[PDB]
This record gives sequence, C-alpha cells and structure tokens, in this order.
Amino acid sequence: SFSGYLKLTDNVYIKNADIVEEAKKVKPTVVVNAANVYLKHGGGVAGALNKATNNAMQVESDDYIATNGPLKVGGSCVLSGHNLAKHCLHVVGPNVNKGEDIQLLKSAYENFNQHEVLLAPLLSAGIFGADPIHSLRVCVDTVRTNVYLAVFDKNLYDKLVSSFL
Ligand SMILES: CC(=O)N1[C@@H]2CC[C@H]1c1cccnc1C2
Repeated sequence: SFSGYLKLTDNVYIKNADIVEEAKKVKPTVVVNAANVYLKHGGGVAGALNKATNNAMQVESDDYIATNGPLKVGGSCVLSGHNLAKHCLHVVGPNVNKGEDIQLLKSAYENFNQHEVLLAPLLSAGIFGADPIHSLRVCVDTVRTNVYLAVFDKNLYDKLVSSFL
C-alpha cells in the first residue's frame, strides 16, 4: 500500500519521493513512465526508471518500437514493469522543449483512466518543459482513477501543495 501521501482530491494523492525508490518499495501494479514517442529512455524519469531495470526496459522498448513504430504524443503503451512494478504504462506527454501542443497533456493523462491505480510522475514536467503546476491541475481534472504522484524535488512539491486549489 502507498504510504505518506497527501490527499489532494477524492482520487489524487501526492508525495515528495523518488519514483524509482517508491516503485521498488510499493511494487505497484502500474508505474507510469514519462516516455517519448521513441521510447528512448535517456534522462529524467525515463532514464532513471530504465537505469533501475538495468536497461531491460530499454531492450523491451526497442523491440516494441521495431514492431509497432513510435507512439503518438498523448498516447501510451503498456509494457513490463520489470523489477519496479507489474506493468509500466509509458505515457507521452507533450514536450514543450520540442514545441509540442500543451493541449495534448489532457490526452496524455486520459491514458491513466484505463488503470484503477497508478504510481506516476507529473506528465510533461521536468525535462519535458511544462509548468508542473499546470500538469497537476490537468491531472486532477482528467484522471478519475487513483493516482499516486511522486514529485522528487522538495521545493517543487511544496509549491505544488501550497498553490493547490
Ligand atoms: C532525482 C530526480 O530528480 N528524479 C528521480 C527520477 C526523475 C526525477 C524524479 C521526478 C519525479 C519523481 N521522482 C523522481 C526521482
């Protein structure tokens, strides 16, 4: 069971935590990856999750792309969670540093509704360049299933909580 989360709404919870450490402790049914369309898990959340799998996530992902081609921005795929979770839901939020449409963030969060409970980061935050405050608002207004958000940066976590409405 998830522990130490602050309840923001009926279905959204948040914690200042490293999502890799959280996944290793909880072993959730679903961990969300902040993926790109190519499933190239180089940095940010994706790089960290992939490193924690000893690159097994990347190997699996490369086979997935070779068979299926790239994901769409706003889309997702379900792959193995390896040693971190039962499944990994790879979700592609828009990357503002690539000029992608921030309106696709809502479509990205809609993928979460296909899973009753998820451990997730804020989509499009961090190296994806979107405002994490906006990402949290889109999350709360889009996701209806139970989502446990892990925010690594304590300063950002405090800002997210203190500005939540
Ligand atoms: C150390 C650090 O900044 N991070 C790790 C992996 C990506 C980033 C991060 C973001 C959100 C939740 N957990 C985490 C934990």
